[PDB]
Amino acid sequence: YKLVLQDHQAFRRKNWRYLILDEAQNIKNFKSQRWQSLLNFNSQRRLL
DNA sequence: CTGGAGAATCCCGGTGCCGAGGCCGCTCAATTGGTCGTAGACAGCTCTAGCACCGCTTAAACGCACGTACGCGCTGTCCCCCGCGTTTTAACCGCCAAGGGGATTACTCCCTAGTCTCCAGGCACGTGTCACATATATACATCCTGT
Repeated sequence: YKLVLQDHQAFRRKNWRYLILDEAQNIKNFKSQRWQSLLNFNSQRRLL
């Protein structure tokens, strides 16, 4: 997260098949800049 | 002066993010219509500067000549910033309480301030002198001359 948060420009425009997030508690709230950064990530399937 | 690498740009096509534009709906602020004292414009009148000289005086600008001193280039070499790689660190998070701190809106109200008088005293103007600058008698005062 300390990385994808600010490099989302390169990852957002990608055709991910499975999106996996370990320790999803970092996305506990939608006011933390990660929930937003990771929300619109183009992916087919999502796993928390 | 080329190669020969080697990074750096930099085309160029791609793709969502989000500001730019547009549309809707009221509010308010510019228009309309009309009345009403000024602003200032314009037509004189005055007389103050502004301009235009002219002469005499001489400071000053000026050209020249003539060094010296400062300017520029050169040189040497020697410090202190540049380039770049590593360790450090501060700047971003995210967290976890529970509520206010303060611009913003609004309504009475009421002191303060405009407006508009009439005055009269205090400050622009005319005039009286006094401090500094100016130009001239003067009582000796230094060469010149009869003697």
